[PDB]
Amino acid sequence: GKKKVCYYYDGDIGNYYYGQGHPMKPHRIRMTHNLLLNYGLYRKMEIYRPHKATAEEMTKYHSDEYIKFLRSIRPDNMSEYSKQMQRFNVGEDCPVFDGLFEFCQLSTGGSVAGAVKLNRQQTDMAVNWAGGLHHAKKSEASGFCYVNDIVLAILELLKYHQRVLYIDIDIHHGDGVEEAFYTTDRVMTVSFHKYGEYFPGTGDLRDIGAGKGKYYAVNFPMRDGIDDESYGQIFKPIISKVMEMYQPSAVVLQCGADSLSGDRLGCFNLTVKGHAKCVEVVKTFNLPLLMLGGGGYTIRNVARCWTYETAVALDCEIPNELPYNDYFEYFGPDFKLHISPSNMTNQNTPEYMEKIKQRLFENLRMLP
Ligand SMILES: CCN1CCC2(CC1)C[C@@H]2C(=O)N[C@@H](CCCCCC(O)(O)CC)c1ncc(-c2cc3ccccc3nc2OC)[nH]1
Ligand SMILES: [Ca+2]
Ligand SMILES: [Ca+2]
Ligand SMILES: [Zn+2]
Repeated sequence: GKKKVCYYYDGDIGNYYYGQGHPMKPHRIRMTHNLLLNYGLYRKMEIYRPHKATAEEMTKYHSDEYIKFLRSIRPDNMSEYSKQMQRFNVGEDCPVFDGLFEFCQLSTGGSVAGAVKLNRQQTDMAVNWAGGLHHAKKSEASGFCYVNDIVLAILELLKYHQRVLYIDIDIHHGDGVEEAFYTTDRVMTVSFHKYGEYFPGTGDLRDIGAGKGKYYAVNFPMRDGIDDESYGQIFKPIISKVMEMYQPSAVVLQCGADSLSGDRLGCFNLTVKGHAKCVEVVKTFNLPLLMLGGGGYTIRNVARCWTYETAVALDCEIPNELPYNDYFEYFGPDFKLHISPSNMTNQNTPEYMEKIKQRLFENLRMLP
């Protein structure tokens, strides 16, 4: 039936700025919030302001030296940290910006707070659109990500859950999360992503885990132009098989919106309905679920996507006509919620999709 949804948001999140020209725009989190408020979706959710996660909470995964660096570095003292910036991959993709550490604290605080709420059985779903920063590593920033809020939230869920399933629908491979749990069977990581001449370069079909983690990492490599029809016919069968074999007791779903048609950095062709069908499929299993953000670089479409996915979490139907809102002009020329796919060629032939699905099913047969 209908579930209790807790949503985490800090009104300051939209003010963090990665710098002129940088595609990562935290303002998209504020556009999402404002749109979902104007649709009246606040009447049905418990809205919480995340605490600022401490350096200590972050060191449950990250190294002490890396977190000390993130808490110390600022644009005014950068010149004194040239050595550490190289060591921790702070540069063009992961710049130093005013309030960087506070941004990490809010992104992380929402994911960890959501995981605690799920552990206490005080909610069915917890949503943190400011989270999902899946590339961050133990001692290195990567791909616009500094602190891996996902890994920290999963470690929190592991306090009460024997098996946690992580699903990632961002266009980029979820490498930081896969690496963190690569040698354990207590987390199964499943990533659907563009593979081939594309960041971060990992996530081959043949990367299946190591040691006790062998068969607990699943990668579905895709080519440009995947559409709703194609994605939908592999997502539900793969997730249904993973559910059957792995029997997780909690799920974390990274909802990166850069897999939508028209994304500034992505090359896929999903609509908001096609992307949200993944949330519908996962929600159907009736397991404690943490829904997180991630990529998404055409910000009007990110706000549409995450607003519609919050309505899906709530089992609330919302009209296609957008309500007036603080960013109404960003949604022209149509002012509608749903988007149309482009005419781009889908390079993922139906035979390729079936063949990769079959190779993943062979690996899933290897689970106990
Ligand atoms: C130009 C910097 N250069 C660095 C070296 C490089 C090439 C790009 C090898 C690495 C790379 O390909 N990085 C990826 C990370 C992608 C991370 C996705 C994150 C998520 O999964 O969605 C989770 C949240 C990359 N692609 C696009 C950019 C990019 C960075 C910029 C920074 C400042 C200004 C403009 C910029 N414009 C950009 O695009 C137009 N970066
Ligand atoms: Ca992915
Ligand atoms: Ca694993
Ligand atoms: Zn991405």
